[PDB]
Amino acid sequence: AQIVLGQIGPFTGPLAADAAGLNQGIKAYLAQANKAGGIRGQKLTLFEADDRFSGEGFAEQFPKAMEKKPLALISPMGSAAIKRMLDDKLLDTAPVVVVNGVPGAESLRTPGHPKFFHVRAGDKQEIEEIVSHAQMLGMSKLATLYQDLPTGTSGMAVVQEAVKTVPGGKIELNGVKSGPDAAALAAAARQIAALGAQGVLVIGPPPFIVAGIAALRKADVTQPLFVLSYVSAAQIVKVVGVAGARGVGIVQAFPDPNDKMLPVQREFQAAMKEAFPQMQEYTEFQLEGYLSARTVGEALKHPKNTGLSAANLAATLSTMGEIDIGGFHLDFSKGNAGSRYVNIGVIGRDGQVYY
Repeated sequence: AQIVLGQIGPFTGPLAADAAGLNQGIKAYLAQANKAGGIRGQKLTLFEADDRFSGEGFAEQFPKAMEKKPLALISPMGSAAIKRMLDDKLLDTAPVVVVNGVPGAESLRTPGHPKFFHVRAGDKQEIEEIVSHAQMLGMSKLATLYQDLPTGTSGMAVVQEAVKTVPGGKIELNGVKSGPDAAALAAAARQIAALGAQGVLVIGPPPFIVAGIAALRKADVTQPLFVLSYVSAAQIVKVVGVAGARGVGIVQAFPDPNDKMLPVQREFQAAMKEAFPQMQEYTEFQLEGYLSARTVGEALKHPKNTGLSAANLAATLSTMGEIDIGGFHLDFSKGNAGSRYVNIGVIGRDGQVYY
């Protein structure tokens, strides 16, 4: 017998590279887990299904995935997909747990679903942290560039609430909505350039963040730009160079995938060398996939756990209390959001992220 896990992800379309990154991290953990004898006498296996970055694609793949009797679906990715999962109430009678979701939009997390567990900190806490940070940089005027998508609008509403309740005092906030196309972004960037803002938040799916940064730099917005946990510094440098990337702050939901400070960083890196030896550098999505899968592994191996069903897994996640995964802590005792870790990195003049 085997322990089946599933990943439904946007493997084709504009998030293909990031979905591949999550998948790499998940496989890296599973291989490490299997080398260590799997769990309770059983090997871990992963099946994959492509939702094509659409709600329709997710709706189509979900029952096909459920036919394989997975214990867990690991880190679905895509606003439309997760929204469809919640709107269609797919989880209400499905014997499965969903571990992690990207993005951590407040609208997907609240109310969320009792079978839907979150490993990354939410967009709301990341945005509150960004607004606090902006104040410590002496900023009194902030602009936000956001994609015209439900989760983007959710982000924008969160920014508005964060700014009106930051304890340092009044910040003037302007929010500029944009379509995802190059022409729309150039126009949005020109508007932002005219505002005299001291910093700019960019909110949206990963390709929108990269495109938005490039558009802002091209519009001569040289001010600090801030982004949430959805892009790597490498992706930013690829497009705008070290010149354009320096000064971008990235809010991280996990320890840096390329630093070696914590046991979990070293274990992740060891798992990646084994599974993908050609890889010279890692991303946050690889680490997210690794930690999402490892959360399932640690719950199933936990002394409290008594079996290998979805019900066992859910029972254990909610009752095991705080666990320490090599320095990264998770606790689902108080609710389904397991992490409050948020750490802002800034891309330095040398192209490296500093914390």
